[PDB]
Amino acid sequence: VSPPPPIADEPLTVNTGIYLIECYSLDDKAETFKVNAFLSLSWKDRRLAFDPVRSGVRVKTYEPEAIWIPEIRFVNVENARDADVVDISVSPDGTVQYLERFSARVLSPLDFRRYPFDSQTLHIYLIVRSVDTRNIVLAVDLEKVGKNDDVFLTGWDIESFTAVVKPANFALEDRLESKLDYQLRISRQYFSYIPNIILPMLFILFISWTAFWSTSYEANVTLVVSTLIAHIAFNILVETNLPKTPYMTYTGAIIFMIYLFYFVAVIEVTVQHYLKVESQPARAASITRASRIAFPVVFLLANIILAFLFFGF
Amino acid sequence: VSPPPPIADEPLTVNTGIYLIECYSLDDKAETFKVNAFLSLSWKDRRLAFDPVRSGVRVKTYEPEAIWIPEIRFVNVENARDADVVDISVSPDGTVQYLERFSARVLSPLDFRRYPFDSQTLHIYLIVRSVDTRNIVLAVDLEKVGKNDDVFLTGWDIESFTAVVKPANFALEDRLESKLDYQLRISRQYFSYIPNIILPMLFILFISWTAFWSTSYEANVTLVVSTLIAHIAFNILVETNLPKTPYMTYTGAIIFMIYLFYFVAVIEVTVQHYLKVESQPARAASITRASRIAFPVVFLLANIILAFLFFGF
Amino acid sequence: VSPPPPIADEPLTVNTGIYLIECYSLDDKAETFKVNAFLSLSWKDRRLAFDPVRSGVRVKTYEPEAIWIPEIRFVNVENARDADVVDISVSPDGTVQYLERFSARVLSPLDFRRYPFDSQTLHIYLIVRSVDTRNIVLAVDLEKVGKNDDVFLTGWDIESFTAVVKPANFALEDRLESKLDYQLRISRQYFSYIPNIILPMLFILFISWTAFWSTSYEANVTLVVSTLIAHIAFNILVETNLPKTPYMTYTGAIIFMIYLFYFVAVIEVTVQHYLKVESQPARAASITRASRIAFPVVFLLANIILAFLFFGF
Amino acid sequence: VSPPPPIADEPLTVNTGIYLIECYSLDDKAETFKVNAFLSLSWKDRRLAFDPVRSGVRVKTYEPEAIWIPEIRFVNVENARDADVVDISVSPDGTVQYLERFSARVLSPLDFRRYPFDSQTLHIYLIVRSVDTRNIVLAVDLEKVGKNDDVFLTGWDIESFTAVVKPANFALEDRLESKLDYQLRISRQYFSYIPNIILPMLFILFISWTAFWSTSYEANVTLVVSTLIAHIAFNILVETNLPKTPYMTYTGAIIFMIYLFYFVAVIEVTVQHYLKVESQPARAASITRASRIAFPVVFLLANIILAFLFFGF
Amino acid sequence: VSPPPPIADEPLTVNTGIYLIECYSLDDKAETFKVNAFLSLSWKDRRLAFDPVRSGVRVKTYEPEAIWIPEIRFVNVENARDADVVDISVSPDGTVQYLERFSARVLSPLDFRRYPFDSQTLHIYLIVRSVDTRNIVLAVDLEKVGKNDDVFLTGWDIESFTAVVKPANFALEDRLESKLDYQLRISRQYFSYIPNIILPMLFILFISWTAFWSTSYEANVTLVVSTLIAHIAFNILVETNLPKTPYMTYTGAIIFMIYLFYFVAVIEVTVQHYLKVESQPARAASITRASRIAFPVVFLLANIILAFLFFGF
Repeated sequence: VSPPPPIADEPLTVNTGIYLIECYSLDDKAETFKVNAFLSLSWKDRRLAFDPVRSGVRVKTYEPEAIWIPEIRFVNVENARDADVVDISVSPDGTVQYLERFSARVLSPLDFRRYPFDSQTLHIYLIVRSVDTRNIVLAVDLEKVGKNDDVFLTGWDIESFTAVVKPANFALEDRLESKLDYQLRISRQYFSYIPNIILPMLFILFISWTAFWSTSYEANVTLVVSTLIAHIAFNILVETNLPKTPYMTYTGAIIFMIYLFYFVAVIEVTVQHYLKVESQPARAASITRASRIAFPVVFLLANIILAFLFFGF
Repeated sequence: VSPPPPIADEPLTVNTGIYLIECYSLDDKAETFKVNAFLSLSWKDRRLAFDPVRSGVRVKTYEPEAIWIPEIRFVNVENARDADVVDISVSPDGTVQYLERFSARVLSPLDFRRYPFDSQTLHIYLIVRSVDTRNIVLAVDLEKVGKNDDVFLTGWDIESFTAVVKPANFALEDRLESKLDYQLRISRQYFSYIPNIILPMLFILFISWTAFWSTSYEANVTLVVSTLIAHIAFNILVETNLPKTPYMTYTGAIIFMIYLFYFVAVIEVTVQHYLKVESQPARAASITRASRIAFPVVFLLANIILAFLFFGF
Repeated sequence: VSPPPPIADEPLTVNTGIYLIECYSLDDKAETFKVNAFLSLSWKDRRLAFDPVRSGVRVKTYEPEAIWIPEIRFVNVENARDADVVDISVSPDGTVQYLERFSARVLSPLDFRRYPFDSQTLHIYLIVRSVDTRNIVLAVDLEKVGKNDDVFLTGWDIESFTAVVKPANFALEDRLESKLDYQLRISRQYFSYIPNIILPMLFILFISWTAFWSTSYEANVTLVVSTLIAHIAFNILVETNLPKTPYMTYTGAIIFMIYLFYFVAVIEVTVQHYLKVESQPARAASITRASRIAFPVVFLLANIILAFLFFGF
Repeated sequence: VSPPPPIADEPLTVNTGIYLIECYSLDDKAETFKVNAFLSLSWKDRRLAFDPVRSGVRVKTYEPEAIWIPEIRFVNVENARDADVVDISVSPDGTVQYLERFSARVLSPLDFRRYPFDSQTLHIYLIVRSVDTRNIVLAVDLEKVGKNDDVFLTGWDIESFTAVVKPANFALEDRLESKLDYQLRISRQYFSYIPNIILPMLFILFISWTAFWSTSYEANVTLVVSTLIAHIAFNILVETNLPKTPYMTYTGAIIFMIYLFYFVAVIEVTVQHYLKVESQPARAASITRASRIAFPVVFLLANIILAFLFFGF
Repeated sequence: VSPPPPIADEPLTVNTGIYLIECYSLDDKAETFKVNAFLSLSWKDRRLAFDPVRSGVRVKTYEPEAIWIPEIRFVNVENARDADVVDISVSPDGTVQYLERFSARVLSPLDFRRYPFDSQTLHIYLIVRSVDTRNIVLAVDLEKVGKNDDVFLTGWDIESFTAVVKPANFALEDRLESKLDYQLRISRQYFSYIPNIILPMLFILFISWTAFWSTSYEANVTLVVSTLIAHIAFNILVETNLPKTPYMTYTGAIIFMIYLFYFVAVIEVTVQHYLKVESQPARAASITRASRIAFPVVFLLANIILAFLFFGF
């Protein structure tokens, strides 16, 4: 139970990789998801006398966990990973293929700035426990990293898992911490939201806009205010799906725009009624005719501007 | 505590089966349910010297857990199953009937594509721990698999449990993993939903449709918009029972159809009022008479089309 | 730590009883409640040499838990009961009075078919661990079963605890399992629900019924539809108290009846307006006068029929 | 590890007291709160040879937990208290001052019968573990009981903690159980509820009452029914703060009174409209003038009666 | 495992400091947040013979946890901190640099008196375990206290962590307890709340205020009451973001002011209608013209007064 002696006086290259098995239950509210995968490391200790016999009659040698194993810890996870050791084998004067089955509650933030069509990346970092004087450096093994076993999570389509970048950070000016980064690139399927969150609100707004084709003040007032109440009720209904973040959101500005449009519609209706009362029917009709075309065009232009602001640039 | 020597050089056939005892609390939101059942395996080790005495005076021999027992693990469950060993007996040069009482929080997905009348299947897979060189293959024992002990869960009617299929999958190109599949086929009782989720919404829509039999613009506007608000409030009320999935749902399209019908009704009322104002009473009456028959017929045809789309084909 | 030898070759009669101490927190949604009580068994082993000295100078002998104690397990509970041994004493060639203080989360179903005035029964079953060949049969000791220590739970009034029935069931055609049943008969106090769930809804319906004493179509429409919206809002407000079950409920049919009455009222108002427009004032007045008396009488008759259906028969 | 011999043949007086340190998070819904305090017992064993040396050179003697310590258990708490032993010292032929730091989730019921201005008392009972034949009786030590260390909990003002009563109860006719009662007397601060739960509802009711100063039937109907809907919505809004109990509540009857007032207002408006239609303007005006004064006076009288009923008597 | 002998007869100065690493998930409702940081103490024991060899060939000496380590406990946290020892080294006749990686659920109250623009301070206290007679006094080490490693939490901007004050409190008149205070000064970003909680309510109120520019009593009543209902619905919608405290809140008085304004608007509309009915059109017009200017000016003045009350003074 000791690190191999530094005869070469060089850090041991503990190559590692993760083969995803089954991931599910991505909770947006808690920013948590489950991960089940393989952990395959290939740390080599030839000078530790870990059976470097060089005997062909005893190839594929098997050893228990009595020898020291480089401990790997996940910074993201808040609980200890349930480890299940599978294979502990070393070749004659070769490397050790030590595999494990693990499940953990890995933590990762989310970016709800493009909520209907967002493209978050899922992060997993791991660290090594540097003990004694033998430096331990983590490398990337491209052979045993991937997810090609038909894994799926509802609402998303996986596209990449082999980012395998190594952003060696710093902490209290420490010597070295590799902190291998495993990026799980995912995208959201948006077809279930168009007829659920967007179209019902647009229909309510369009129902509101019909007040310009009438001349009854009571009917216009009832239409507009009851439509506003219906919009508030729908916003209450779809509160769970909508995200609540302390920053601006693309889906969080359309609602404010809708409120502004309701206020402007109320002001326009009141102005029309006042002008009609003050005996200016020609001016009232001109204002109504102008508004009929001004409202939807302004709405479309503002939506285009907001899309170009949040997306694109 | 060693696997039996492979004198025959063949994998040991560990026959197994599950006798359901009590299952309850199927939570649709978390896709979890409780299972209490028997686990009866019949693994045979004649060459392991596990009392193959062939003595009639000592039949029905009893042994403790000192001998090795093939460990069986459930991939679905997220926690260790509470095991209660009952019988450990071997016949002279026979097999071992090792029974257990277990309770676990087995996980399984659900398909909310036909929510009022869905027919989900409940999955349970188990795996064996291949140790040393003696291959372990899992088989199906039809004698001790079933649920015929008057087990019930509220809202469902069980119909089948003996699917006992063996879909041997692959993981990292491993040698063999039987992964026996235990399918619990269930169906939902829908009579408690017709007078709770469907009829109250249809009644609200029918109340909305009565606006075509009136000529008061203010009354029509109040009727339609307040009916829309009532529909939104009812949707809020029945949110818990309705499922929220990232895919299309049969019960998730009727609501969108209802919103579309409300929008079309508002447009029709506005058109009628505008035509009446513009001194076209004959055209207004013709439009109203046409709409009176066009609305329910179109609704019925669209419902039939949606039913033929989601169900049937 | 061995069962007493079957010198008489008869099963040992382990008499037992439960003296309730403090029960509280009956959660209807989770169908769970806390129970704190005494467990007093009187299993006798005279031939086990468990101090059958027959010495008057050493009466009321005290022994530790070194001797075997018949393990008692509760099938209902999902967790191990926190056991606190109090007295372990045997009389000379007598029985052992082994008492314990236990608290457990015992599970039991509920019948929400008469929710305002329901009379559920609370079930507790226990089983014995049959070991070796000495058969163990559970009996009922009427001396130490009861709750006469001023125990109360909010909202209910206890009436019986000494049902002490023994419904010996079967499981995989086993030899014997006594499975003593302890029925806790309780009833619900309904005076806090009449002015909270029933009267506010009846008042809303009565407010709706006043539309028949008016001739303004706009006023009638506003009254009826806004009353329907208020009823929906109240149903949302009292959702937590109301039960959600996959079967028919007495309180679950009155709501459907109320929706039907709202729909019929809307139809009647529309018919009256149409007849008045079509120049049939006498027929409109006759219809209104008939409806004024027909509505409450039909409502009362339907309520009586529903009461006779759910209750009584 | 044995109780002191009863040379005097008298029960040992284990004086005890609790010095509150920090209490917080009183959850009304779960009836739970956190308590951190000191536990100082002064049980004396002179005849147990627990260092009764009577040597002045070794005063303030220190001993470890090797000697037996009378176990103290809290019936209210559902979990074991995290104990932190601080001082274990005995004077020469004196007593033992054994102090501890403990934190527990102590349970206690609440009385929501005067919710805005309630004065609940917070209960803590403790019991002793009577072992062997040496009787253990719990007493009260007024020296080390109190809370004078500037402890506060939000929304309440503590007024008393030294009730230190000893209601020795009975359980299965046991010999003796002191069951010391520690009453924490608290009161609620009500100034944050007057402008949050009471005044907004009174304002809504007053808005409703303005219908008597108008003659438009449609306006009166809209006013009253929309005000009722607003009241229901506010009740939904303040549901969390309001308590839900299976008994009558002072704040639970004002709401029913408000519903009754809404119903009576609707009836009065309908009666006025019917009388005006039936050509009785003088009677309609007289009824309106009478109601204008009858409504607020009756409301005030009923509120006074309800206050005198729930409070006072 | 003994404290160093007090040869100097002076308390040992155990200097300590916390270097923040990663803090996140500040839950306002539960007043909890996660903290991951370094714990670096520099307690010195030269007279304890903890390798005071004064040998230059063995500088940077390494020792295991066999020697006693001063236990540090956090009063705020409700759970034991997960400790990970990193470095245990002593210089020849020097001090011990004992570092640890810890994560804990530290508790701290919040002041929701300026909720949109609040400036809470986050508190962390630690205590030492005084054992034997060697007094232990906690000091502050400014070298290893800070957060300069690019740590961020959503919605807040950290500004200070090195308060490192030492408010030595008292408990039962104890000798000494340093109770070092670590203040984490944070501020809230308010730009995400202006277009989400404030502007939508101001727009609703402004929509309400348009009733003064009309003469239709029915239209005015519908406008005002439906606007009030919409305001209640919005308050329900934004309930989660708003804080619920038993004391007055800046955001908790604006709502009451809005309710008062709605009530006054209803009263004004009723007064105008009554005066118009009683044939006083000049007085009605004068009242309307006065109110048009009186309402917004009074609202602005009251808002300024409330701001000067809660903020500033």
